Amino acid sequence: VSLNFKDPEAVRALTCTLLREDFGLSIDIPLERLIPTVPLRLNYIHWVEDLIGHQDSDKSTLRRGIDIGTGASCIYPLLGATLNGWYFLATEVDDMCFNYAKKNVEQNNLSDLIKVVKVPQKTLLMDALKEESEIIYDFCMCNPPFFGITEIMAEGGELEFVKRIIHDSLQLKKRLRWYSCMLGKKCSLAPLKEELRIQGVPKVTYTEFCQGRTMRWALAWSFYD
Ligand SMILES: Nc1ncnc2c1ncn2[C@@H]1O[C@H](CSCC[C@H](N)C(=O)O)[C@@H](O)[C@H]1O
Repeated sequence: VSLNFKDPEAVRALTCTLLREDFGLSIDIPLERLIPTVPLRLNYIHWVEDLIGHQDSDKSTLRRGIDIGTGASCIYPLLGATLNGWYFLATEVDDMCFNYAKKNVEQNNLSDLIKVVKVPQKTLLMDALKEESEIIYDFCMCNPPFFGITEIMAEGGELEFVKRIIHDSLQLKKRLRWYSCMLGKKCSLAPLKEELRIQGVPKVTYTEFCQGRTMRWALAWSFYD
């Protein structure tokens, strides 16, 4: 395995070795798809913890969340379910990621806590949660996809993705307690904040995740007063 951390073979080896050593999670992921890095994925898991609230022992419940675009790694549910005993609905549109995510759930014996679903690509939350009338989800989380010489247009597409989540949230309302998404540039934040302000979303928060050279923002919102 390469010693140079610019090489994806080295990043993948480090991520997979970290997950085994610290958590006892063994994952298999293809170099064809985004290789998650663990420290940033953990920051977000902990931020979800802060958002959904600490429970006294007498009102402990199974926490339930939705990870939109779960990846080949199925990283956020594996971590959420392993650290915290959270249940996840985890969605994917990509066949290769779906196959891999399922395999990673099974191989870490977590099929009881994580349900991986392949949705259709024009769908987001509303189709996955349609005629759910029995429980309220505590959260959704999302690390969004980036959809000539200038696909930094790809990076800009994160805005339209989040707006779709905002769109679904406006109909689902209190069916989930906290909607959230990680953002790739701090200049995605101001327009999204203004979009929630003008739709009258009552509760909005945000935070920073820093891993050395790399900086991410996450935004979250709720229709609960
Ligand atoms: N409408 C949609 N519903 C569910 N997943 C989607 C989607 N649109 C794109 N995706 C998936 O979202 C993923 C974003 S990349 C994030 C992967 C993983 N959560 C991680 O943090 O490493 C991709 O695998 C892409 O296939």
